[PDB]
Amino acid sequence: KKHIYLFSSAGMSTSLLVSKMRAQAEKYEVPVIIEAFPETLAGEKGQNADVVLLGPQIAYMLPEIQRLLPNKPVEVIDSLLYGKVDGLGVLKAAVAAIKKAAA
Repeated sequence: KKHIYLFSSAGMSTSLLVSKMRAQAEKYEVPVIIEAFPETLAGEKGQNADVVLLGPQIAYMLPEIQRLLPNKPVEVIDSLLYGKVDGLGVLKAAVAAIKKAAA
């Protein structure tokens, strides 16, 4: 089971996106664990993630988080997918980042 961790300053919308992603992962039997955390834990919690996703509110922090976790794929969630709360779409982007990372 791969760990997908989302980091954002917007607690509610991120947690709502996480609940929809979990529903989708269950529907299609994707072996993943999805958790949302505040941006302050990106360095502490990120070390255990298989893929690190940043909420669009903290996109400007991408370079810093990449330097903090040089051995993890880190990327920003598409703002439209995020605003629309597209659990399936974001789940797809996360699995993709993992695949593109393992090869």
